[PDB]
Amino acid sequence: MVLDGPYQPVAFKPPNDYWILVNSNSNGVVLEGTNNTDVWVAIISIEPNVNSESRQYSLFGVNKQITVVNTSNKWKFMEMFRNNSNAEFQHKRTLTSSTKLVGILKHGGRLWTYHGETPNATTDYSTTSNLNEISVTTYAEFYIIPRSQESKCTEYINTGL
Repeated sequence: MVLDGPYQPVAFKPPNDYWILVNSNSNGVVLEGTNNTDVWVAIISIEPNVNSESRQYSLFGVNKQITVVNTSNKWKFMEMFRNNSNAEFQHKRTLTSSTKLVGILKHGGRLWTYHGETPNATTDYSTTSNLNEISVTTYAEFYIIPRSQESKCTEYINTGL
């Protein structure tokens, strides 16, 4: 395998057609992304064996209380989303993972993430009218993988580095 990185946590405007593959370790905000017009996405990490409860998270500089549950032996990554700066976030998608790897991609007018349960997690999208202005802040080391090698990214998501 050949893998581009690791890059340190930073705020940046990812180029189109590169997966950002974040190697998360601790249980808070893994990454968040916004164009400040119609996309706000944040992926939050919950450790295994967590009964339903409220937890605090800083999303885009504002503190939010979010109810979480994870009675799995895997880690759970909740994809929180809103398309309007005045709305509250919604739990849009879930990725349940034993590898603790998370991805985000700008491509084809859409924003892509992984969801499902490893080893069978697959990509899904959010729409936007302003893809290019989406910048991403990662809170852990990450790699970049061209979209032409997405099958490898998917493999990493599902079975690890």
